[PDB]
Amino acid sequence: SGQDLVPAAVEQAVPIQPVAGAALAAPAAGQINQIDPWIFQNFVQCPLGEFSISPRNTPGEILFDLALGPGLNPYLAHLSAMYTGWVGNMEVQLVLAGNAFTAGKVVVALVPPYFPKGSLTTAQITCFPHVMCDVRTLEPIQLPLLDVRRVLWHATQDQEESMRLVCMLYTPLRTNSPGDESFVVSGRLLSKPAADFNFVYLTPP
Amino acid sequence: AVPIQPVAGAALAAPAAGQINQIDPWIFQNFVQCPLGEFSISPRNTPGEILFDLALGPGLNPYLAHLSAMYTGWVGNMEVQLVLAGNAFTAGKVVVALVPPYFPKGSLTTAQITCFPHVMCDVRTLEPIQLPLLDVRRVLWHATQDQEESMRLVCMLYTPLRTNSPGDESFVVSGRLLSKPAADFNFVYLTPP
Amino acid sequence: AVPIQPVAGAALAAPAAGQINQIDPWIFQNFVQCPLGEFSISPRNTPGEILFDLALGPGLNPYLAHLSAMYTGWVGNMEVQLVLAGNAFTAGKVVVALVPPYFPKGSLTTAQITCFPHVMCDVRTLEPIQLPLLDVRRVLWHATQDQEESMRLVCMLYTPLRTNSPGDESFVVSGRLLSKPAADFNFVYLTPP
Amino acid sequence: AVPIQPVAGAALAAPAAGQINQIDPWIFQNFVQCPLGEFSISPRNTPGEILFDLALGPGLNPYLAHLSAMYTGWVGNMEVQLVLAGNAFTAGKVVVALVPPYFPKGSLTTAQITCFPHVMCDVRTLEPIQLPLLDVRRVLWHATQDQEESMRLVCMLYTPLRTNSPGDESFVVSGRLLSKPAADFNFVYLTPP
Amino acid sequence: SGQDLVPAAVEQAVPIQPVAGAALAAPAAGQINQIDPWIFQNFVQCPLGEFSISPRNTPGEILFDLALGPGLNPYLAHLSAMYTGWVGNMEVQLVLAGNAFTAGKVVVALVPPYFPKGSLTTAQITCFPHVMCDVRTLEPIQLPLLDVRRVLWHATQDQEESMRLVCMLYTPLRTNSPGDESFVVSGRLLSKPAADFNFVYLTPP
Repeated sequence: SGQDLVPAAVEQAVPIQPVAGAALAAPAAGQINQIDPWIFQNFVQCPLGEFSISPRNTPGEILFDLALGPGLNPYLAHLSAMYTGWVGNMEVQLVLAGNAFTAGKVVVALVPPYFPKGSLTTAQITCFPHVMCDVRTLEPIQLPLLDVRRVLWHATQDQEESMRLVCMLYTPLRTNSPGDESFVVSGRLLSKPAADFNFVYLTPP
Repeated sequence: AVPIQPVAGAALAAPAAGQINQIDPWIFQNFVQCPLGEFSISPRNTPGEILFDLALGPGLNPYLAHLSAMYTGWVGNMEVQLVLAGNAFTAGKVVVALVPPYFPKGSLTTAQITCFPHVMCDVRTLEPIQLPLLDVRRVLWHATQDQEESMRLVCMLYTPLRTNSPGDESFVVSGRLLSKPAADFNFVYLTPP
Repeated sequence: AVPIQPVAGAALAAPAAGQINQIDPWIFQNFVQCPLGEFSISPRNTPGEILFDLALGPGLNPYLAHLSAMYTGWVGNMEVQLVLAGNAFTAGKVVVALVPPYFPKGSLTTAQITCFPHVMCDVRTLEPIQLPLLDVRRVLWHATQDQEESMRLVCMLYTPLRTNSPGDESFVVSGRLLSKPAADFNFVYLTPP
Repeated sequence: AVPIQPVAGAALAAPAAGQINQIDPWIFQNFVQCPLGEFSISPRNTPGEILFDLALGPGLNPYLAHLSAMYTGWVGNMEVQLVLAGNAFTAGKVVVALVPPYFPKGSLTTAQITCFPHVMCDVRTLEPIQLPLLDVRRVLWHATQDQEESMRLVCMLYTPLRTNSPGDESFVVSGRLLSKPAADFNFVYLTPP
Repeated sequence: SGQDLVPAAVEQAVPIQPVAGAALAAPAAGQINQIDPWIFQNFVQCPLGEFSISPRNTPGEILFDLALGPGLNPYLAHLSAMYTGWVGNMEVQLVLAGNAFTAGKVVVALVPPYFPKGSLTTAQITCFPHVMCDVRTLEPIQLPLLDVRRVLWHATQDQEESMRLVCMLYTPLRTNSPGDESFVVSGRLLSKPAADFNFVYLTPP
């Protein structure tokens, strides 16, 4: 177990203040709905939480872009068939455990609602609350994805403007290996609801 | 004394916004002129003329409109004042109303403009008339890159102008509208322009 | 520990400016990327390559460049950090120098770049390298609508890269430069854009 | 820290069993190798390979399997540890899951193996990984001469191996699984073999 | 940032006792001359402070040999045009930051005045106050170069016998890399005046 990596993926400060979850949507919903408490314990992989970084990728290549919601959890995506509504923050891990020979850096940003989708150049991704992380960090980089909004809750009809989470490839991936091989790093993505996630109204699945 | 409650500014958006950004404190110290916030009454105008009508937002200010390019949202009240240039021998009255952020559009007669929370100011008043522009809304905060319906300020000719004129000109009375952000104007989220 | 005294920010402009305007406090909390503040070293580069050179001002920031459209002047220090992407088997050193706001232009050899107040950082260092960008000047404050000479940050290849590469690519080491305003960055005078 | 409650061992069988028989105390002091508890990863393996899958019982131990010939039943947890032989330059991750004693059979993708109470261990970890094998059940005690469904330990390739190899061999990483009875393993009833 | 190098380049004891600098030359000079105090702060590169070690070098190859004086500083070499005289010690750094695969050792000696110049075999370089340092040491090895003399000061006419600083290649440079490449280490040399450096008499440049 060599420690020539960068395990310096400790909790960094992201310039964002805490956000209310289910406390505001309680007096406008119609009933008391809580979800299973063992769901909040373990990090599980997103339904779209696998990607890879090849050395044939140029800086600016969006590794993943995903909106906050129940589509980031296999347990929440199954429960979101019975409800019409959700509020709360979620917590995401980032498993970039590349080989001891690679080199490179990705930057995970926190894009607000109502930002125009699409290009999102690499010069304008550091303008958001971001986390700049290497591709060798052993421990899974935890980071919060918050529910910034201007309504009381979101319907489970994906057309709502929700906060995104963009992962640009800030610098190109290179390998320093003595011969013939350039390792491809396979990144995974785990998530779990924060303490204030909750669904709103019971409807037939 | 207009019959309206105070409306919460950043106290309602704060639990949901991710940032709440302050404005330069030297901006609240100046009155700037609103676009399309100018008019003039000639003694040919019959009572009922809508002299102006303009909506609440960051587009009422040269500085706020420029700053709204970095931020995602905004909440807050504004503070408008009205100047009129008329001497001591004029006679005529103007009603300024605060139209809620719905009640879409139509012909408003004088019998109807006095049914809003309003201020009925004469035309020979010396000091600029101050009044608030309140942020009534149904959402937590507004979005800067989306013009949605907000409270409007409306001006009506209530009592027609009665003055003299030598032979020229018709002696119009000019009116201008200035504004500045109230104490609890805030933006929301730093984004790239 | 670079050998330079602290330089006064708004404490020198204040008696002469008419306003001293503050910036959003959420702006000092983020590092944004400077234009042209990126480079890469290939093992083909011989020591002496100027990797970048960029001047102090409000044009080092997407937000500051946008805000400088309302204001007349600016004073203050900046705070830059340097990120490098290299593993534990690389070898090579880079010197970052602080060039005074004169000393115009020419070829700078390595024997000369170490004669400035500088930081000599290796290439396998993990944490981003922090350093200040000081506002040395001869006037009380600078003007936003006039680019005059300010202190520059210069990057030089001091010791050449010594690494491996399988057959492709040449394993360049990438470098990026981020910045944010220091504690005493200020604008001066509210003007219309 | 796996998200499971502790499960009662002999405290649940005791009111109904006729005897509760202890095991040699020198048996809990040793880790013995489970049959079929061995595997190897080659860089040709794509993520999703079930490296092993084995059930809880007295058949995980050379001594327990021999002692179960005298006794009628058994209850208790086990204690397994996992050894992996890989150096400091490897890269790849393995998830070990605790499958409940139903949920019969099928193809388990990686998106599904992380939904169990699990441990996600890297491949360059030095010390043997310890974890429990809990006795979840619906009956008071199990019968030694009847193989019924118990909790299973499952191993999956989560992130594929990324290493080097000179020309031979393919540098597989070997993995072995050892086990020993926990504190509350018990048999039930002395019968003739 | 791997730490399989030898950062063991901490301050070693060299068998030499402290030496007077400008305190003896003060009552025989003619005036009060002090040099700028910011010069004493930063280490800058010598006018002859670059060399390289190739694996095609045999033990005994003199990497550099330089005498103590104002020729070890770009700031002092410029000031030494106005003065006729100098006394004091100086401090030298040694930037040998080779790759994690090399191997070898150099030995920096402190040769006194009046030693016959030239050959200086490798068997007779450990006979002096020496520092034996590896070629992987990260932190720049600091070491003093003192003003041992038998006069009160030295003229800035280089014919004076001053104390030298020899760098032999004690062991040959090798590389342990898996294939085809032998890295060449590029050594640098920085220096700065000690607390007792001073010039003597003002003359036209």
